[PDB]
Formats: sequence, C-alpha cells, structure tokens
Amino acid sequence: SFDEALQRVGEFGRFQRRVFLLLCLTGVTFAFLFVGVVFLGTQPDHYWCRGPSAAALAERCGWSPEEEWNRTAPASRGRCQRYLLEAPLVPCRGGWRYAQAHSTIVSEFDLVCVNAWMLDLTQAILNLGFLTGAFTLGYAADRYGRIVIYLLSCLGVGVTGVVVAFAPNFPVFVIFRFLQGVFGKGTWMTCYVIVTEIVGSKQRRIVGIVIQMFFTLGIIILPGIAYFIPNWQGIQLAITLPSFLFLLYYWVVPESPRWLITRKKGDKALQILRRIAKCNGDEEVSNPSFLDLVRTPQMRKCTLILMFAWFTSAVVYQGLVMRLGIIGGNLYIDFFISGVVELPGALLILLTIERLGRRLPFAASNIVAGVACLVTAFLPEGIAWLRTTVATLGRLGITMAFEIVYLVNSELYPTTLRNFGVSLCSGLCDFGGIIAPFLLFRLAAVWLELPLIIFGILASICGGLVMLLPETKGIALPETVDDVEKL
Ligand SMILES: CC[n+]1c(Cc2ccc3ccccc3[n+]2CC)ccc2ccccc21
Repeated sequence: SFDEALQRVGEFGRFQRRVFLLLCLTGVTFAFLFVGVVFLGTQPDHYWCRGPSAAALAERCGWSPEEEWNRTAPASRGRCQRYLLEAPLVPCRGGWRYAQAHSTIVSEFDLVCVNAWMLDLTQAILNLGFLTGAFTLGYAADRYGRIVIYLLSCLGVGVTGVVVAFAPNFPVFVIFRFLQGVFGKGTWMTCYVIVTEIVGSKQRRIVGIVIQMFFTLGIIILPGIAYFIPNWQGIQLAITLPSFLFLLYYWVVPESPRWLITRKKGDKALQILRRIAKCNGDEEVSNPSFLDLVRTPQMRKCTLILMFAWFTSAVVYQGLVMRLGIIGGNLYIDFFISGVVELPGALLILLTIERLGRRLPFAASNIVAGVACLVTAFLPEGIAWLRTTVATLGRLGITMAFEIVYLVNSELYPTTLRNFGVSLCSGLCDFGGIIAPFLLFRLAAVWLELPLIIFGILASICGGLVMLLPETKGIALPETVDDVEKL
C-alpha cells in the first residue's frame, strides 16, 4: 500500500529537495565534527621548561621567546630536558612555554613528552564515544521517533560543543568530548537514516551518495575555516555553531512517514502524507532485541559479514594513513588535495552503481585497496618520488568501500524493526579504529612492513566475503522480518 502512496506523492519534490539539502547540511556538520580533531592542537614548533630563576632572568632582560629557545635549548622538536642552574641536569615537568603563536590544545593541556600520549588518548576516547553512542542511540532512536531523537542529539551536540569550547581542565574536557562524540554519532545516524527513508527507491543511490558528497565537501571546507581563525576555541565554536541552527529546524523537517506507519498510529501518517501532497494531489515493534538481530541464519551471516567489512575498512585505512605521510610539504595543501581527490572516486561510485549495482563496485574497490597496500608493503627501496603515488589509490579504494558499504548497510536492514545495526556496525568500525594503533605497533615490532601485508590479506579476504551479500536492486526496503525472503 505504501508503494502506491509513493507513486501518488513522493519521488522528488520541492519540499523533498529542501529537506534533502537540510539533511546533507547535517551530514557535512558531522564531517567537520569527525575530522577536525586532527587539525585541533597540532604540535607546536618548540616547547620547553623554564625555571623560576630562568623566568625572572627572561622577564628582566626581555628575551624574545624564539631567542629564549635558541639560547636555552638543551641536548643537540621539543626537548624533554631543562637546565637547572640551582652541567648535565634532570627533566622538568612544569612551567612549560610554547613558541608557536597559534593556539593549540597541547599548549593549554600541556601534553608533552610522556604527557603527549593523552593527545592521542583524546582521539581514542572520542572514538570510544562514537562506539558507545552508536550502541546506545540505536536502541534510543528506535524506541522513540527518529526525528525526535535527531533533534535531542543536535541539542546535545550543541551544548557539549559549547562546554568543551570553555573546558577548564583536561579531565572535564575529555569526559565532555566523550559526551559530545556520543551525540554526534546519534545525529549522523538518525539524519542519514531519515534522509534515505524519505526518498523513494528510484534515486536512493543518488541521495545517499550525494550526502556522502557533502561529507567529503566538509572535509574539503575544513582547512579554510581552520586557517582563517587562529584561536582553538574559535575553531570549536565554528564547528559546533551549525548544530543550533539545525536544532532550529523543528517543524520544517517532518518525521519519516514509513517509520510512523507501523500500525502504531496510522492516522498521523495519513495526515503527514496529505501535508506533503500539497496541491500536487502486526504486533507493535516495541523495542529491538539483540537476539532478534542475530536470529535466523541469513540475518546472522549478513550482520557478521557487515561488521567484518567495517572493521577491515577501518583498520586498513588507519594503517595506510601513516604511510601516506605529508603530500606537498604543507598540512593545509595535503588535506585540501586529499579532500578534492576524494570526489572523483565518489562520482565514479555514483555512475557505477547506476549502471549495474553496488556489490561489484564494493568488491572491486576493496580488492584494489588491498593490492595497493600489499604492493606498498613489497615495494623495493627507492622510487621516493613515486612513494607518495602508491598507497594513495588504496586510500581512495578504502574511502569508496566506506561509502558503498554504508549505503548498502542502510539498504539491507529492515526499517520497521531496525535496531540500527547500521549504528552497531559503525560502532564495531569505531572499535577497530581504537585498537588499530596498538595492533599496528605490535605487528610492526616483529618485522617492518608486516602490518601492511596483514591488512592486505585482510582486505582481500573481505573483498572475497562481500560477494555473499544478496544486493537486490529495486526491491525498495524490507519491512519487518521480510528481510529473509529477498533470498
Ligand atoms: C566514516 C567517515 N569516513 C572515513 C573515516 C575516517 C576518516 C579520516 C580518518 C583520519 C584519520 C584516522 C581515521 C580516519 N577515519 C576512520 C578510518 C573515511 C572516508 C570517508 C569518506 C566518505 C565519507 C565518510 C568517510
């Protein structure tokens, strides 16, 4: 019955186009949130401990900070040792000074030497927050209305961003960044699911891949907003500012029709369909359960393969990032070039899905990335100019795999009884992101260029496995427990 309703009103409309723009703006905001952390708090040029006698001397003679470095520098980067006039001398753990004028997270929180480890621990905590946020917000968003959970998640993102902009100390900052990652994950999941649902099953690939376009576009935009405003709090406030305007949507963006019409209310769905028409014209799901998500062989196998694919994609991308290094000799130029280069791969995704399907591009991209990383592992010493070129095609392949697998993940799961297994799989990807550095170091300890080989076989076997997905095209979206009957 819903199909016919889509035929009478649906597909592409003026209001639907406006809502699509709104939700892809939500996606680009999530892109800023996810990625801006790498830019926040870059390592300063020079940091060092200064003594109380040294501080008095410097303030009396008026040394410039740069000359203070040039004269006071020990050893012969940032030295972890200081001169103690009160000779070779012991390390210092207080009174640090940073020469770089640009404000950074490490300057404020004093993450240097051994303390430099919690700089990466902040990324670890944010990624764990993404994990737990997917894990909880799946159930939270399926329990209540999708749009309601989206709005509360946007409010949470805004409030948490504001509070972390003015966080006084490191522990409160870390816990609030955790509580901000949870809400950002909620926003991204709800927004993508609702924008995918509101569109009919003809240009659904277009809507998904174009909101991915907007995520990449946000990655592209990030260097500009990062470079124009120096102050760290400035970047954080700028990143979290759109969340409030997005809270402001409210009545403009309606609830997704299909989720509403599950025998629960019915009349409200008819009213909202009449509203969107304008002049152009079972047991209640209750709450999801993990056993039901794992129940039945087809559902179990699809879920496990999807989690494996997410994990492999995350770990291979993390492994390849270190080998990519710096391109062009400047961070801004490198980041901008990578962001721009992302786009042609995504347009290729669009056209190749349009011609035949999704599973073949998925497998091809995964195999391409695996072969690229394996070749980088086995390359003979030399080709320094060509060192950059390799492992870049692999990165494009991994990003393509991310986009295709995320769209397929949205497509496969039954919307009415969705536990946000999309969110749970993304959380398993997040878990892979957390453990990736430790596993990478452990593998690299025994022999160098070993982790690249391991990830090459992992990506190859993932590309072999992903062929097993059904990948039915034009079947619209499964309802309730009908997911089994596509096969
Ligand atoms: C789902 C986030 N997303 C990613 C994920 C990503 C991105 C940058 C990282 C930078 C440093 C470390 C990890 C990193 N990750 C996690 C693998 C990668 C391409 C994407 C392409 C299109 C849309 C989303 C993408």
